[PDB]
Amino acid sequence: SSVQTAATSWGTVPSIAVYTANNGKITERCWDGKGWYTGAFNEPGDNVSVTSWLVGSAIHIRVYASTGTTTTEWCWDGNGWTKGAYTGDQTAATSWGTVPSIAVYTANNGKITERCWDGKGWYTGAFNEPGDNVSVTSWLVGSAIHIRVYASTGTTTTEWCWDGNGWTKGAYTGDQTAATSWGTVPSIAVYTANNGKITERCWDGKGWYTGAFNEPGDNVSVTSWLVGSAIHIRVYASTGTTTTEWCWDGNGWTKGAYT
Ligand SMILES: CCN(CC)c1ccc2c(c1)Oc1cc(N(CC)CC)ccc1C2c1ccccc1C(=O)OCCOCCn1cc(CO[C@@H]2O[C@@H](C)[C@@H](O)[C@@H](O)[C@@H]2O)nn1
Ligand SMILES: CCN(CC)c1ccc2c(c1)Oc1cc(N(CC)CC)ccc1C2c1ccccc1C(=O)OCCOCCn1cc(CO[C@@H]2O[C@@H](C)[C@@H](O)[C@@H](O)[C@@H]2O)nn1
Ligand SMILES: CCN(CC)c1ccc2c(c1)Oc1cc(N(CC)CC)ccc1C2c1ccccc1C(=O)OCCOCCn1cc(CO[C@@H]2O[C@@H](C)[C@@H](O)[C@@H](O)[C@@H]2O)nn1
Repeated sequence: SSVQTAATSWGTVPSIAVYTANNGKITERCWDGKGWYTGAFNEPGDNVSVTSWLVGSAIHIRVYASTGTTTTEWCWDGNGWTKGAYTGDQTAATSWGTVPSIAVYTANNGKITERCWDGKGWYTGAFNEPGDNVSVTSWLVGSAIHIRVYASTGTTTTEWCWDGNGWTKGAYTGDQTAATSWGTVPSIAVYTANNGKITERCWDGKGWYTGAFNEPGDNVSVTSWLVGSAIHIRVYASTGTTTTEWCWDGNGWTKGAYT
């Protein structure tokens, strides 16, 4: 019943792009510092995930649009939207490096599996674990990636950790999740939409706890960015066809201009 969203951000402006799947069509809204507007992206799909990276100041966007079991990758490289080489379900994606490496996690029929890009083609990764819902975040430590995948069946969410030596279960404690991370520590915020309500758990480096965020919504996507050492987070909560943007900028959650 709800609409499904995915969101990505970049820069110290920042620019934001929000992709919304509604009745089988994905559309896009965009922020460049002074107001929202309708973006150029428009392609069919029932669920959506997104990641993006910068090479210098040039943004590259990848939108993963799922229908049935088929996911179609869409590519922004500064020159229109074009179909990617990637080959119902629900996806989560993350990327790192200037290469880039991509990893796309697909919840299909209760199992989550992984497809990876490393510059020379798509291949099936080692991640294979139960779940009805997936979200993902990652960070670099210099040049080594660390990945956390949040896998949900029922109301139970299991964190999976990749840290250079195989997957292991993390200590984090079908609902729908979204995740973001920042720093080298790192900090993590995970948001969960369950029975019409979105709540938040957070990692310091030292134990999980419940965050302050609590708003209605059957579907959540998030994005975040750093200005110096201050984190700025945007959470997009959807009920029916309405999406509200809540904003963390260091002092409580303010209502955003998103429409
Ligand atoms: C920093 C500047 N950038 C980055 C934007 C750049 C650099 C080099 C090229 C660039 C662009 O573009 C091309 C384009 C072509 N064409 C255009 C008609 C023919 C295909 C030819 C050479 C260059 C080349 C190129 C020139 C000389 C020698 C080699 C290449 C090359 O690697 O080649 C790059 C393309 O082919 C080989 C490597 N590659 C890159 C990709 C990108 O794939 C997409 O992006 C990935 C991240 C995934 O999402 C994937 O699923 C998706 O399809 N696929 N294959
Ligand atoms: C006091 C300031 N802090 C801040 C956390 C701190 C810093 C370093 C350590 C600290 C604590 O504790 C230990 C403890 C040990 N022991 C004795 C108790 C061995 C059993 C040994 C070395 C240090 C180390 C340590 C010492 C020297 C060199 C490295 C480390 C280290 O790797 O530190 C790594 C950071 O550990 C902090 C606590 N932590 C981190 C995690 C990682 O958790 C995973 O990853 C997270 C991102 C989440 O996804 C989480 O859900 C998931 O399970 N689990 N516990
Ligand atoms: C948080 C406290 N408030 C109340 C609105 C506030 C906020 C911003 C300013 C404020 C005061 O004062 C100034 C003053 C100056 N001057 C003149 C004296 C020079 C020193 C210059 C800038 C600011 C700005 C300013 C800073 C950054 C971006 C825009 C503005 C602005 O002028 O716009 C006012 C904010 O609302 C108008 C529209 N808007 C909103 C945003 C940020 O909003 C959020 O953040 C975005 C990233 C998106 O997520 C968006 O959907 C979400 O609503 N940026 N523009």
